[PDB]
Formats: sequence, structure tokens, C-alpha cells
Amino acid sequence: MENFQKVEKIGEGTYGVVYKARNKLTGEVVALKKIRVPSTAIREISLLKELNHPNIVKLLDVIHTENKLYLVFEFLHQDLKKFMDASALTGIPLPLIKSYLFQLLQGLAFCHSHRVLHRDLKPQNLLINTEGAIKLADFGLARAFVVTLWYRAPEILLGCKYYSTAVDIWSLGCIFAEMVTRRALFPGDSEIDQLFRIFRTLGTPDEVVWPGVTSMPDYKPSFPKWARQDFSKVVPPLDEDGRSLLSQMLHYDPNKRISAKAALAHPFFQDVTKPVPHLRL
Ligand SMILES: c1ccc2c(c1)Cc1c-2n[nH]c1-c1ccncc1
Repeated sequence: MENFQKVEKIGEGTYGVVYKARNKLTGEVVALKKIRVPSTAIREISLLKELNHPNIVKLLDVIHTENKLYLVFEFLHQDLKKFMDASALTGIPLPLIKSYLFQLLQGLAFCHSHRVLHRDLKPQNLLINTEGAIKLADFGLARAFVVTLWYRAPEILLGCKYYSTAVDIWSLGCIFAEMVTRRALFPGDSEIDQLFRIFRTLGTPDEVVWPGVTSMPDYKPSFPKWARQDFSKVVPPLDEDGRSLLSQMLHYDPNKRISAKAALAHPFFQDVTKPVPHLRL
């Protein structure tokens, strides 16, 4: 809309480009996304406007004009990928990691309770502000409408057509590990490299740990068989409570994977607080 003055491109996705923009008539600063128009898309996106929660980036307006689709979102000041890179030397303080994980699980528990999945969680769509808040962005968009495979759940990689809310828990678990170790957990650069990286760390799944896995669409009996490795080796700095929680977030069987709601009650969050991040914007 000519109702906005584009300041700068704050990113790009496959579902569209995102810009920092100012509302030409109200001076308000926002994140303007021009979607890259079916009625179903319009209806699903319209549903997202009501899905409001303190840990979900607010969708301010939906502008379907001149047969185009623009999404006006609230503008935060930093995404988690940049914050992680900037904190690479010391690493994000554990209390902050815990706070962020707790908040994101609250956001997920909320959307999941409304049957809405994100499907593509990653540091780039997790936005933070100076007050210690972290929020889920660009979600509900996947189902409504190089791509990184690093946070993709194994059931999606094995070809499951109807995945559940568990896919989000898996992605968040990978991000949790990344914040703690300062290295991506499963940095695959292809679908099979991604799958095998997961197998080499958590062990090749079988019917014992994941009933029904061998009949999944893309499963091959020829998959090499790797043994699982201790979480003590995978996320060393993390204490037992965090390790136990992470292990339940990375269960192979989606039905065995912990829910966001249950994760909130895990002992790991017994001492959760809300520290302020060291931001440089
Ligand atoms: C989709 C929907 C809303 C938003 C985004 C993507 C990215 C984004 C969104 N809102 N604010 C920001 C942002 C702020 C500062 N630095 C990077 C990004």
C-alpha cells in the first residue's frame, strides 16, 4: 500500500519479502510483508488476526488491495539469529535461554490449543525486544499459503503428510540446543543429509522406539543404522533438568514427544526468571 513508506528490507522468505516501514499517515513503524489471491489464503490469514498472544508477533492489518497481499506486523528490534551471532563469544546467559524457551513454549501452547501450527520455527522467525520478551513470527502462514532444513522434524522428512503440533516442539528443541552450545544441532544441507545427521546423533529409528516408522513414505530399509549418543555429549553445558527436557522435545515418535503445555511444567522452569538481554540495535 502507498500508505507505507519503506525504510529498509529486514528480511526475505519464500512466502514474501519483509520490510521495515512507517505508516505514512500515522508515523507508526511496522514490519511490512508483501506476500509472494485465493480466498482460502484470505480466510486462513484472516483467522490469524485473532490469534493474539504476548509471545506471538502481532498481525496489525491484512491489506488485500489491487489483487495483492500485504501483511502489516508489529516491529520488534532483533531476531534470535542475530542475537545468537552477537552473543557467540560468551554465549547467551542460561537464565536468558531458559526465559526465552519458557516464553516460546507459552506461545506454542496457546497456538496449539487453537489447533494452529507454525511448521517453520527457526531463529530467524523468533523476535526479541529490549524488555526481555521473545515472540514467534511468520506462522499460521505456512498452512495459510535456500530454505533451511535444520529444524525440520523427522516425521516431515520421512514423508508424513499430516504432521501435528509435535513438529513445532521438535524445532524449538533444536533451537534450545543451539542457544546452549552455540552451534546448530543438525545443520543438514539436503533432505537426506538432514535425516542422517539426526540419525547419527539420536540413533537410527526403528519399530522399538518409533512404532510405524518403517512404513513411513520415505523410509528405506537400506538406511544405515547408527547408534544413539548421550545427551551429555550433545549438549554438555546443559544441566540434567535441561537435558531431560530436551530429550523429551526430541523424541522420535511425535506421539511420545512432550507437548508445549507439559513442557511448561517441567522442573527445568522451577527457577525461571525474566532477565533483560544485552541488545545492540
Ligand atoms: C514476519 C512477520 C513479522 C515480522 C517478521 C517476519 C520479521 C519482523 C517482524 N516484525 N518485526 C520484525 C523484525 C524486527 C527487527 N529485526 C528483524 C525483524
